[PDB]
Formats: sequence, C-alpha cells, structure tokens
Amino acid sequence: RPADRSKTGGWASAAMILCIEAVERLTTLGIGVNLVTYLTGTMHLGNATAANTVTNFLGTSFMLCLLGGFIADTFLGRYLTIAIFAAIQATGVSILTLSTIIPSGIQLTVLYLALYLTALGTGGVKASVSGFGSDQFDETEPKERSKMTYFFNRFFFCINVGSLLAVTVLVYVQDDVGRKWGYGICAFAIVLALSVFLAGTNRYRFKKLIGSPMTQVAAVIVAAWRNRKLETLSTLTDVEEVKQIVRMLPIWATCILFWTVHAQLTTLSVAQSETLDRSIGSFEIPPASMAVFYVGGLLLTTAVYDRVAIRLCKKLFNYPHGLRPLQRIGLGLFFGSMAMAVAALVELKRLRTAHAHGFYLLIPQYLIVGIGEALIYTGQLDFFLRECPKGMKGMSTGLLLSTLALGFFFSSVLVTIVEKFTGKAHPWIADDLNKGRLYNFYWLVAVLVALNFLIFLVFSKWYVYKEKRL
Amino acid sequence: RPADRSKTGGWASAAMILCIEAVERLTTLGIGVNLVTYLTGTMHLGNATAANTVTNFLGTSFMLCLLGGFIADTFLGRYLTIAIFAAIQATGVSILTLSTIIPSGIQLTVLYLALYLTALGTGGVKASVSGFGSDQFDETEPKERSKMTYFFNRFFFCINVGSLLAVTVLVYVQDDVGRKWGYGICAFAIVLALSVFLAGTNRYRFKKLIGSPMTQVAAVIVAAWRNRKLETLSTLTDVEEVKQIVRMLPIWATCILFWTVHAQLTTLSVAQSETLDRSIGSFEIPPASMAVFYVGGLLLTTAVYDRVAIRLCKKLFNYPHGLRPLQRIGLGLFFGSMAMAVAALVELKRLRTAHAHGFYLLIPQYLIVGIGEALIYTGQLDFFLRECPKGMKGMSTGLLLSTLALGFFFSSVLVTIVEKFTGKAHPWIADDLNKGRLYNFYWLVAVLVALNFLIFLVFSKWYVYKEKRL
Repeated sequence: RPADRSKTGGWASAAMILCIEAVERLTTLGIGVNLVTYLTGTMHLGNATAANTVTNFLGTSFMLCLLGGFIADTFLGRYLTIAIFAAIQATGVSILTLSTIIPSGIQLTVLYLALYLTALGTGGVKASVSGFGSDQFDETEPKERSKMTYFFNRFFFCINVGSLLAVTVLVYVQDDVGRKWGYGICAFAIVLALSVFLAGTNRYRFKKLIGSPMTQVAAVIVAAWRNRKLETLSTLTDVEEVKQIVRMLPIWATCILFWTVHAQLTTLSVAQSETLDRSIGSFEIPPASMAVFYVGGLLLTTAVYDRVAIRLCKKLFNYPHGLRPLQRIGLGLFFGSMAMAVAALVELKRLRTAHAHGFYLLIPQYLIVGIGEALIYTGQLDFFLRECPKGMKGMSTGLLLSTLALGFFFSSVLVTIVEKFTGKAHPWIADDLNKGRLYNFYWLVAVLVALNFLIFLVFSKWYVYKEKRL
Repeated sequence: RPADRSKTGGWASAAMILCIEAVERLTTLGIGVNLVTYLTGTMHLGNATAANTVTNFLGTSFMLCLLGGFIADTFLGRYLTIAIFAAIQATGVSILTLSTIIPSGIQLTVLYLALYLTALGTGGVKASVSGFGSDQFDETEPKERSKMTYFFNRFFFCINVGSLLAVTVLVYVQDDVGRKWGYGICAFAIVLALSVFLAGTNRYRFKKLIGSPMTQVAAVIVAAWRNRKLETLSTLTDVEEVKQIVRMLPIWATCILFWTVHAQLTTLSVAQSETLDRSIGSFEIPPASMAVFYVGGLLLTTAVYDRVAIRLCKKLFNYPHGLRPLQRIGLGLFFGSMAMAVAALVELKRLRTAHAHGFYLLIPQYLIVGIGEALIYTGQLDFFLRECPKGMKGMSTGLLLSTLALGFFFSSVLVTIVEKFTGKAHPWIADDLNKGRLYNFYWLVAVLVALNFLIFLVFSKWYVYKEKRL
C-alpha cells in the first residue's frame, strides 16, 4: 500500500512473481504441443479438423494476451491481473484434468471450455508476470542495473531448460503415463505458484502503470466518421504519430505467414509422427516429442548468433545489431518456405514406401523452423522497438501478439478453404496419410510463403524510402 | 480505487465472496469428521495415535482463525486475507488429495503438512470472508438492511443444508467411493471459488479498518512490566476497560471442557461407530456419517428454541431471550458430561456383550452433544457482546475461538495422560478397544465435566456480584 522501502521491495518479488512465469510458459508448451495427439487418439476428431481446433486455442492464447495486456495497464492493476488470471488458468487447467477423469456431445463442451479458460488465464498472466518482475527497476539503478540483468538472464537460460523439458519429459507423461498426470501436474503447478505469489504480496511494491497506446489510437478511429461529416498538438504531432504505425502494417502483415509454417509444425507433423519409423532401439519416442528439434533449433541459433554477431558486424561495417533491422526477418521467411517444401518432399518420400508395399525424416522441417524462428523473432522485436518512439515502444509488442494469433487463425482458414476445395474421392487434407494426399497442402504453404517473400521485398524498398526521404 | 459507488459496490460482494466461506465450511466438516477413519485403516495408525493427531489439527485450525482475524484487522486488509488464505488452503488440500494417489516415514511428512496447510488456510479464510461479504451495510441503510439480512438467512440456512450433506455424501464418497474424489472434490471446490472471488474485484467494495482488543491489551501489559520498578485518561479509561476483559475469564475457562467432549464425537466416537452393527438392509451406512445425529441435533435444538423462546420469556418474566446469558452455558456444560455419562454406559453395553460370545446405540451421544452445543454457543456468544463495552463488541469472538482451540488441546492432553499411566497391558484407548477397557476413559471425562460445571455454578454467583457493581 505505501511509498518505497528498499528493505522490502527487492529480490523477494523477483523470486515469487516469476515462479508463475516458468509455471505458465512451460504449461503452454506442455499442453499445446501434445493437445493434437489427444484430440486425435483420445478425442476421436478427424485429423483435418483435430488440428483446426488447436490453432484457434493458440490463436486465442495470443489474441487474449494482446486483449488482456490493455486490461492489465488500463484496469485495476498489473498485480491483480497476475492474481486474477493465475486463478483463471488454475481452474481452466484443472477442468482439463477432470475432463481426463469423469465420463462427443457434452465431452466437447467441457473440453472447449477447459481449453478457452486456459486460453484466458494464460493471456492475462503472460501479459503481467514479465512486467511485474521488471517492477523492481530504478532511476540510474544503484546496483539494480547489475542485480537485475544477472538474475533475469539466469532466469531466461533457465526457462529454456524447462521448455526443452515440457517437450521431452511432459509429452512422455502424456502419451505413455496417461493424460491424467500429464495435465494434472500442470493444474498442481499453477495452484502452488498462486499461493507463492500471493504470499509475496507484502515484499512487493506496486507501481502506477499507464494504460496505452490504443486508448488514443481508437479516438483517432472514432473521429473517422465525425470527419466523414466534416467531409493543437493532438493533430500536430499525435495524428502524425498514429500515421507512423500504419507504415509497419505491410511488413507487419507479411510476418503472419511464418507463424502458419510454425503452426503446421505442431499440428500435422505430430500426426505424421504417429506413424513414422517408431522404435528407438529398446524404448520408443512419443509422437509429439518431435518438437524437441524445433526447441533445439531455436535455442542453438540465438546461442550461436549472439556470439557470431560481432563477426558479421566487423566483415560488413554496421551498427550495434549485426545486420538484423528487418534483414533477419527476410532470412526467416526464406527458411519458412524451406521447411514446408522439405516437409512436402519428405511427405511423399515416406508415401513412396507406404502405398507400393522415419525418425530422421521429420528432423529437417522442425530444425529449419527453429533456425528460421530465432532469426525472424529477434528481427521482429528489434524492428518496431527501434522504429517507434518510447511512448509507443513495447506497445509495439502488441504488433507481435496480433502477428502470431493471425497466423494460427489463418492456418484454420487455410485448412478450412482446402476442405471446401475437394469433397469427393480423396482430398489433400485427410484422416489417413497412408491413403489420402497431404504433401500438396505442405507445398501450398511453401508457395503461399514463397509468394509472401517476393511480396515482402517489394515493401522492403518502400519502407526504407519512408524513413530517409521524409 | 476512488470512493463510494452504489451503482458498482454491490451484491457480487454477497454473491462471489461468501462462496469461499461456504466451500471452506463443507471442506472443514467433510475432512474434519472423516480424517480419523483415513488415519485408522488407510494411514494405519493406532486408535489413540490417530485420534490425537486430529485434535491438534482442529485446535490449530482455530488457533489460526484467532490469528488470521488479527491479520485482517491490522495487516494488508480483509480482501488480502481471503486472497492469500484461500490459495493456501487450495494448495494445502490439493497436496492432501495428491497424498491419496502417489506411492510412512516420508508419507506422514507430506500428510501432516497438507493438513496443517489446510489449517493455516482454513483459519485465515473463515476469519475474513464473512466479515467482507457483509460489506453492504450503510449508515441509516437505504433498502440495503433488508437485502442484507435476507441474503445472510438465504446463506446461513443454505450452508446448513450442505454441512449436513458434507456428513452424508462426502463421507460416503470417502468411506465407500474413495478418498481420491473425497479430498479431490474438496480441492477443486476451493480452486473454483478462489477464481470466482478475485474475478468480481469490482462489484466489491473495500473499507479501511483497525481491530483490537488484542492491541490495547498487550499495550496495557507493556506498561505493567515497565512500571514494575515503581512497585492520564488511558489510566482512567483504557485500563478500567481492560479490567472488564479479565472478567469473562473464569466462565471462559470452564467452557474449555465442553470442546473436549465435542472433539470425541469427531474422533474417538468414530471408532465406536465402525466396529458396531454396520449394514441397513441392502446398503450400508459409513462409520464417520454418524455425525448426522449431531448436526441434526444442533439444527433442531436451534429451530425448536427459535419459537419456544417467547413462550418461556412470557412464563418467566425475561427481556429479549429465554434465559439466554450465562444460564444458557450451564445447560450445555451439564449436557456435556451427560453425553460422556450416556456414551460410557452404552460402551460397556457394546464391550461386555462382545466378550460374552449398534447403529442405534450411538444416536444418543451425538444428539446430547448437538443439543448442548446450540445452548453453550448462544451462551458464549451472547455473553461478551453484552458483557464488554462496545469498543470491544465482537472483538471477543476470540473469547469463543480460544475456548474451542484449547478445548481440542485439553482432550489431546487427556488421551496422552491416560496412555502413560494406565498402559500398556490393559490400556483404556489402545490399538484394539475390544481388547482394552474404554468405558472408564469416559468416567474421567464425565466426572471432570460434572466437576467443571460445578465450579461454573460456584463462579456465576461471584460474577453478577463483582461485575454488576460497575
């Protein structure tokens, strides 16, 4: 409740608060990755619309985080949003466990509820836990500057370990050990982390946060039709501030498509996994445990790049960031189409052995995505961070969240459109890959993103001209 | 965050806050009444070892309630007490549910925590939910007073339904269905209410509060030792009022021996239940489920009195209630030893029969405790409300909780005393009570309560002669 006391508002906060961060982030992977294998095997839904289902939860998961961020900053507290939404997911992620214990009519209503309740909690929690660990920070930071970025960096390459573990350990517990423990532990994980965080309310110092920027971006959007009827600095320097974001839009819209190549990764590649050359010597590998190559492919890249960035910046005379304003964004797109087409070539390189009459076959597509991801993500971030003012910086992260969600919603559209393409005989979005076609769909995304790549470079020459001529 | 809002601070306060009170209430009985049965044949403890582990829990469950009430009245609010101590209990009971599904040296280590975690949680929740949901009260009260008092009697005889069902179905879900669901439903029940509570942190209005007597009493004790070496209005008003709290004390001290008798019904009388004439036709009744006769006893003795109050107030010229101040306690203390006399007499009629070669036999004792309770409570409560200056009105519901907690401990002291002096060839409370002499343990209680109630009568004369002169 009162004014700062350095003998209370300290690491105690950094500890308990960020417990939920690992707890939530690891649950989103744990649940997310393998939800496909449940909706298929356990839930009986058709492969085409068993994937479709998942994207929309993921799509929500982010659109909710975008929607919930505003609620956080503008309404009743960035603290309370953690408390309200950790309690929302704990309820949602426990109905999922009870959903794996009680008994597709009523069974779906409960499932889609439990999922879009976990899509709700995650959206609110993720939007604040990160910014509440931050609320510790100081003016010129006396010792805080070193105390902060030592723990936070010791916390980041700590959740990387856990993120590998959610794909590795938790998928084994879901596929082999039964989804009762699989989802059940996630339920326990969040209830524990809720008391831990709420035990800390005391050792915390709540900071006065300003809810923006959209707050003004919408009054700009309302004055659209009062001006239609008409058809000092709020227009002199603020409308010319909103008209600067609409410029990110072409480049921003282009990104969405990478997140669909990243979506197809968890959906069908996991369903392709539940067939391909299974037995690993003595034991067996879980189908969904394939995403390890993407998590690895993600890790390794930024582990190498943030050691070789100097070697890029020295050979080619450049600014602090070793050729990544949007350069790294184009590179990701290049790999975006690579992974899809490789996955399409391999798709039939498995079929040309199934019809006429595996573990390594699905390794490229995942590995190519991870590399393409670490390149497109640290590109996207360090784009409108550097290409927007400080009262709009990190209100630029709002463009990242809409980018993601849109790509997952678009995969559902992409799969749904192809369902409305071929009805009779065998379509290219089947229930059985050993019977029906699928490589065709993997080529469609490989082309839709190859088209996008040429579409991107057109906007590349146009946006560089917007910051230099004007 | 700013001020009074009749169009905002509303009935969700009533709706969404009190459910935790309701959940906790069904969670304390549902676990409290059983537990002994779980520690008998599931955890495998001795009849005198398991029933003693219960009295410490339930005592500490109020010793905390006394403390949590002080936390709400002085530290980081009445909303935060609910927010912290519900999640704690939801952590605690989920550990207890996980205690009944995972694999005694390290099994009790996990079970005792999950217990005393439900105790710390339960305590803080009880001592702040009721006091926060009632936040609807207004100065002169504009149409509020009506909705206010009605909602609570649409809640108090709502939680009276479910408390009766907690002895009925929840016990049957444990004793028959399995302690997995038993504590499992108990756990989900609290994780749902905690989500609902925090969510409606809008249609809630919080008030600024301070809460004694505890503060001033200790501050008076501070002066007693700092002025020990010596052996203005605070000396004339603050102490002359503190002296008034030293007055309930002998009455308070006597009531302690009622909760010792009460505790036996929840613990030791559940061992006299399980071993006696089980089945009722085609379907059997759970051993713990005998408390329906106690719960029914209370609920009836209450409803019967709440009609035959005016009938005996008009016969014997009384003021607002039918000889309800300290005359009220007396009956409960006599009925306290009465059930200890009756149950002992029926014990030998259960034992002397078994050596010579049941469900009806335990109905008397449960009712006698229930009857005496609704009398001792409307005595203890309707005492210090009218028997202490209004600055400490209801700031003596502690002088209620302290009588309970100690009453539970005094029984834990009683069982440990009898075991050391009478053990181990022919013990009173042993591993097998048929191969032991139980009946005489009651004569220690029955006569103790007969002697304790005797000193109560010896005090009642010296009270309305030494306190009435003020």
